Amino acid sequence: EAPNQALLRILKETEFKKIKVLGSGTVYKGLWIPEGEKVKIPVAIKELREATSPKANKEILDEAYVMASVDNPHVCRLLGICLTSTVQLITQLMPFGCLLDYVREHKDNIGSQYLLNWCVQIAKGMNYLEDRRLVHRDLAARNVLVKTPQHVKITDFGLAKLLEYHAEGGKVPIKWMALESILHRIYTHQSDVWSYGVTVWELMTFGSKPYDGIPASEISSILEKGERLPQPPICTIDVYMIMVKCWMIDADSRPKFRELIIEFSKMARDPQRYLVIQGDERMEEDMDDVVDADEYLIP
Ligand SMILES: */C=C\C(=O)Nc1ccccn1
Repeated sequence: EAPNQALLRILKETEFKKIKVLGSGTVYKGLWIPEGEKVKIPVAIKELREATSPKANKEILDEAYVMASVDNPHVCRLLGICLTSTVQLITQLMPFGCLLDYVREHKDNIGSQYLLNWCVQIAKGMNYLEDRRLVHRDLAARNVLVKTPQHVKITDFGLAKLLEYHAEGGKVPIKWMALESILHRIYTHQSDVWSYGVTVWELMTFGSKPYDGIPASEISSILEKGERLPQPPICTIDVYMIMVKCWMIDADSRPKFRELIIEFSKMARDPQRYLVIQGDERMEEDMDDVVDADEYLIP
């Protein structure tokens, strides 16, 4: 194995203004102003529910380890941590929130070019995690964030593992998981391919809930019997046949992210041929030195 020469950047609490809450685990939107640099970087800041929980701190630093270890345009990178009473994670602000909330809010304005372009960008992000021997284990629309409508990134490395992997319980999302994941707590790049299939299905159904109202104890059995999620209305058989390939029992019979990139990107060249949508053709404070995390490099 190669050595992980990732830099973990420690930040002074004075270097960022929390600006607003985004969630409650609690998450703030903020500005980061690196020491005498004359730039302001919109950031997301996360800290613990209870400061002095040793179990909680092990968790967030594991998240930090992984996020420090990734540099790809379709993956969230750690900017730094702050070692206050409550440890603060600092990442790139994704202003438009999670892609699940986004498809739901904007279903009447989302066209095929966007949907297929997302499918590609997620396939690229996941393919990069695979290059880096990394297994996400919690890929879902809820865990893909929207920097712009044209640009999404994979997030929430809370469950992510460097290198099969054999786990041991914990509240885990059954409806996104490969069969071999539910049965034998096995996880691979190919089990992430399954979750990718469910993620694409989330998008193509404009955020609808998989196996809606079916309790998760049943799921194992249903999939054994041969059942899968339905063809979404907008989906040509071309797009749906791709999703179905992600839900094969033989993990190695499933497609590879590098292939999914290729297949979705061919379809993105002629989007109205692959996704049929009603009327598809139709579809900040006083801060001067602001710069997106993506243009802010340090050696
Ligand atoms: C891409 C880093 C990231 O996860 N940012 C983030 C998280 C939550 C809300 C907004 N932005």
